[PDB]
Amino acid sequence: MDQSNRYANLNLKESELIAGGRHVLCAYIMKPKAGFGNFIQTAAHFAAESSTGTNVEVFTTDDFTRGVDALVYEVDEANSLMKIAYPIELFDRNVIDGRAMIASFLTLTIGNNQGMGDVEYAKMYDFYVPPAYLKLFDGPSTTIKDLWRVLGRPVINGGFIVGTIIKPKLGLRPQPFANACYDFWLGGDFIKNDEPQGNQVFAPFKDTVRAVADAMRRAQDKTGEAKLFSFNITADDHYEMLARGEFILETFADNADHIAFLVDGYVAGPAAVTTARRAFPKQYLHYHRAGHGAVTSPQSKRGYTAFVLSKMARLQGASGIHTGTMGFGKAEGEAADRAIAYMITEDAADGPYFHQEWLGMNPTTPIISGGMNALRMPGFFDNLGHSNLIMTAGGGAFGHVDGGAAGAKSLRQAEQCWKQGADPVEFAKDHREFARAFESFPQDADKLYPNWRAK
Amino acid sequence: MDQSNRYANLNLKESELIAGGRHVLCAYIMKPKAGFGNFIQTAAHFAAESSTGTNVEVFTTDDFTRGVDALVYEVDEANSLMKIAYPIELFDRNVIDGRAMIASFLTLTIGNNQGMGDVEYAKMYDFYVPPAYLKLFDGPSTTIKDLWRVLGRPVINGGFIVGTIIKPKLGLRPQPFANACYDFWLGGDFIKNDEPQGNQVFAPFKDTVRAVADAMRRAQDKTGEAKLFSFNITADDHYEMLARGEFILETFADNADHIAFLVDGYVAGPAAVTTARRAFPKQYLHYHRAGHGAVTSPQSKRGYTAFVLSKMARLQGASGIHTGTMGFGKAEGEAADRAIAYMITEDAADGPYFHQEWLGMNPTTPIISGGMNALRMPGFFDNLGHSNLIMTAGGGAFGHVDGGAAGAKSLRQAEQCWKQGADPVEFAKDHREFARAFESFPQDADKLYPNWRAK
Amino acid sequence: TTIKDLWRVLGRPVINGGFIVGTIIKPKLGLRPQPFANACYDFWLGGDFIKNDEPQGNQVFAPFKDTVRAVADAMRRAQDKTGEAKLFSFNITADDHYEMLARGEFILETFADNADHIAFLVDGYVAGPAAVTTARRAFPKQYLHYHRAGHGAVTSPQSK
Ligand SMILES: O=C(O)[C@@](O)(COP(=O)(O)O)[C@H](O)[C@H](O)COP(=O)(O)O
Ligand SMILES: O=C(O)[C@@](O)(COP(=O)(O)O)[C@H](O)[C@H](O)COP(=O)(O)O
Ligand SMILES: [Mg+2]
Ligand SMILES: [Mg+2]
Ligand SMILES: [Mg+2]
Repeated sequence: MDQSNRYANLNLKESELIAGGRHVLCAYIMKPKAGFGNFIQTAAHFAAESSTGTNVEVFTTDDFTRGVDALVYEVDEANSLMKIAYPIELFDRNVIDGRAMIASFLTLTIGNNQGMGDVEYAKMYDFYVPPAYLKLFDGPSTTIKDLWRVLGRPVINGGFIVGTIIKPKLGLRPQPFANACYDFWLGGDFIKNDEPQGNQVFAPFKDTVRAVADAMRRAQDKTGEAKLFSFNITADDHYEMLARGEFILETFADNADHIAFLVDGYVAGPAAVTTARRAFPKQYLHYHRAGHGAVTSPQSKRGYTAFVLSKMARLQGASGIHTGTMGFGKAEGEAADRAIAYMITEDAADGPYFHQEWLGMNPTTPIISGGMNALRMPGFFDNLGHSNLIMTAGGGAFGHVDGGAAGAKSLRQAEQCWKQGADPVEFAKDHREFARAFESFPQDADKLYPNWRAK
Repeated sequence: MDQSNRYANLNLKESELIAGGRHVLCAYIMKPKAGFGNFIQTAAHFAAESSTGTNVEVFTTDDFTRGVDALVYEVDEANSLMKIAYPIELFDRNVIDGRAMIASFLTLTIGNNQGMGDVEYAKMYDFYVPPAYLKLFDGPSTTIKDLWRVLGRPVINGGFIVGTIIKPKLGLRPQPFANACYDFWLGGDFIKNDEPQGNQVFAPFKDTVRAVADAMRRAQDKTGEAKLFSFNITADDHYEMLARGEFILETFADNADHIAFLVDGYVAGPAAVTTARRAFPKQYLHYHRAGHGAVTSPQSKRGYTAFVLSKMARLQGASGIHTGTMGFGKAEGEAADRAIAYMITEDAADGPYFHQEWLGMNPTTPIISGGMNALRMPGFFDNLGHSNLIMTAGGGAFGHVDGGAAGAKSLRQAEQCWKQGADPVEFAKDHREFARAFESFPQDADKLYPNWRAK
Repeated sequence: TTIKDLWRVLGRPVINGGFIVGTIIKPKLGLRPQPFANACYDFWLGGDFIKNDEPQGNQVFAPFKDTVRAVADAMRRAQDKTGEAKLFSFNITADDHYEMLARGEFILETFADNADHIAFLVDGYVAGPAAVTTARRAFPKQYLHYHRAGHGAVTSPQSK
């Protein structure tokens, strides 16, 4: 069935659709499967399955329904581009508070359209949210300002937060775990749970939370500096997430504002993210995206990009989200991913297809992680342009030859080097912990700074 | 770094790992990216990033950690096959009730390993859950038996539940919506909300719920038969899901056991599914999988298959899940997908790589939906072998030329034809609503039953 | 929840899993927390299931939380010693619905990875159907053990 006359209107102007403020706009890279309809026919069926229709005519359709159809307004077949306009009335709203839900956005814009038999593939690269819909999202309640304030840093451009992940990923019992925390905190600021750490039989949650709280008090007494921890509170059960969060805040007591809550938002879903955002709005919500690579990888021609994932996370209310190392670490990622960081931190920014005004919605911190170490950091910051962020180096800190404290100091020193505009090899001559990161990761040192041993 | 000596043990026997009952097993189709390590080296790093390690050595590792490492125990590079054994102690458990969480299973087995820079792709095709871990999952609390009991059908092999989806997908205001419900219920059993229908500004939730309750009462009075509705209660906010569910049960009153709750489990996540399973265990939980195609499509070489998604949904507690049309409808799917239906309904079944014993865990109904209609149903049932399920046909019912009631009756008659072993064209001579489905979908009739017009 | 869920925990077939060997901790009242837990451990070296005697709860000489913790320790030690799963049925009966919840929630959290080895005992005849329903609806994944103390006042054939 050809539904192009109903679901396609290529005479609509994007600038008028934006100015109108009545439509969500999505841009997709799509390819029709061979043997079905042409590009516009396939894009029109895609619009129908993403708004008001199905694959056949139904006699219950009225003119009111036709008015809320999603419309294909722009195509570019040689570049596989399809842009659709979604009337904002289509999106579901809470009965309890009239607010928006990202689950409805996902259901319509990247839901059943991902299982179409006549489409080879379709992936969302950008979306535009107008003011009338944007303002109905939670947005972040806590930001990096609240971490800077706890550290005694300026709340405007407070700078780089030196972090790590406790490694091994799993296996440390409660006291060995808190001993590694204490060691890192002698030189660093922030520690996060590795994403799966929680209530394993060999490291029960309550025993680890108590041991970590004791290690925070001892490290603050020893250094005279505030320390931060991001606990994993992810669970299927909403009530388990509440039980974990409430226990941590009570246990940390006068250090309760030093606590961030980590949620595995991609695998547990938006429902888990919203549970922590709404139950604990005064605690920094750390969005961990484990599993995202199944769709965001450039190897995938389906689902949505990491740029789209990150933009949605700001609307959901993440205080920070992992944006990757932009090609400087161990994971998939490119230098151009710096545009993701600007979209989640600025009040106005450009996406690959759509500019976005955030109307004062709070920023989401880019959390940098994945095979980072002291040696790889100057190149990373040169590409991004600032260090007003959190960087967590698990292997980079606990793989440092002189220990966790020296590991932490090598990361502190690497950002000082970049901030001072110094040559890393020349800088290392007067900074031992940074110099010893060359001997800890010699394969990286040989690649990045060829004659480092002679100097 | 080569981690194959630690994370690979190809001398482990799969039959001994199963007999031991101490490991979750996962089977993946993986391809290393060119220029990094070979197959076993890449599989070992993949196991490290999915359990206890990272991409470099860390000095916090102890022998206790090494004992809980995930291990590559079987490879077949010619078929791109990788099998990993996960010690069950790795998986997170609830502090409140000691039960398992699928978010932890997902985080470890298909989490960060999907963003590996040295892997071209990796997709999970099957998993094995031993008794010690299986018994910690919720499993389904309500089944098709409970629906059959409300319908006055036998609770053992009660038969085919004639279903539809209200179409248009969005656009009907509350009374037109309830009028389409009433019309369908004059000849059918079950109606579900189309996945995005909820609380749109043009069809407020409470007005729609009240209008549908009135239509249920009127259809039951007119026909003398029980009628069922599956309402979408999906939301980001846990408290919105509760508010929707509580309002529906109170409104339906003496018809409250005729209500199923629909959750968009793939986009809202396991957290939303668990909210409905634990808050409303006496209401049939309908798992809608909109968006799954981004990873489950055979065009994707990442994430996991629809077989894996369905198997996880039974552990999560879905009373039913959409299993697709197995190549007989409009979506991607194949005849071999009948094995998904057997895995979720039987007490013992074979997956593509692992045999699974369910230890009396309740079955999950296969919900059949996606471009189905009366004409396509006999072929669908011939491939599956039974009709003890719910089939929903939106376009197939509301696209019937004589209306929703005739649409419903054509679906009822199509399964009666299959059950009687009759020839569909000969059967249509004595069954008008079924015969009129040929005239409603003539392109389908021409392909499936060539000289139908002459007879 | 049914006997299937107890058979599954014991490693028995879920269909016709057979006899569950049980006892009641005696004295009916009087054992302090550690003597109570010592009798649990001793029985579990040869048996499967233990239930609270119907009035045992939070007596001043055997506070509930101390007894629950001592029994959880005895369950862990008996399971380690025998290599077999052990079951306990705790009395959570109370006039106050919120007391029943407080008892049940504390037990599941304390037993942790052994939380599916727990049954909840309710004195359904004296506390009434309201107490039975509190346990059934609040803890549907825990075996609900209905104790009928007092029933004999009407059920006895001596009663007409
Ligand atoms: O488990 C890990 O691998 C990490 O803790 C990094 O540890 P290492 O520092 O030792 O590499 C992070 O979870 C990943 O960076 C997540 O990837 P991403 O940030 O892209 O979402
Ligand atoms: O919106 C739709 O497209 C449907 O209502 C089918 O309606 P029609 O009968 O008119 O086609 C279902 O949601 C899809 O089948 C879900 O996909 P799946 O079952 O594969 O999960
Ligand atoms: Mg991690
Ligand atoms: Mg639908
Ligand atoms: Mg007694």
